[PDB]
Amino acid sequence: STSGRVAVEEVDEEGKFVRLRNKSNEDQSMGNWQIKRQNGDDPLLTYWFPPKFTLKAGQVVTIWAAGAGATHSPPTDLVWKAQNTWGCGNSLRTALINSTGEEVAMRKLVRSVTVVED
Repeated sequence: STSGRVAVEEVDEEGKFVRLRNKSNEDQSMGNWQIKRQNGDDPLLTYWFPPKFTLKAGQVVTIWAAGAGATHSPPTDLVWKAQNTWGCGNSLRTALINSTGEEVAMRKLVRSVTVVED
C-alpha cells in the first residue's frame, strides 16, 4: 500500500535531472526513499533521499545529477552525489521507491518503438 501522493513529473532526456511532484494536499516525508533508474540493460542506478527530507503538498523537487552543473537548494533542488548523469538513451525507466522498499510511481521514456496489431 501507498497513499500515492508523489508522481515522477518530468525526466530530462539529456540525463541532467528528474523532477517529482507531490500531487496531493498533504505533505509527504520521503527520508530514505529512493529513485531507481534502469537505462537499457545497464546495472540499476539508485539515488537515495536524505534522511530528513519532506516534499510539501503540491510542491516539486528536482534531483540533479552531480555533473549537471546546477546549484542546489533543499528542499527544491537536490544533488545526486557521485553520479554524473542519470543516463541518456532509447529506454530510460525512472521509479520512485518509498522507505519500506515499495515502488510507488514511475515514468519511462522510450524511443523508436515498433508496435503491431496482428
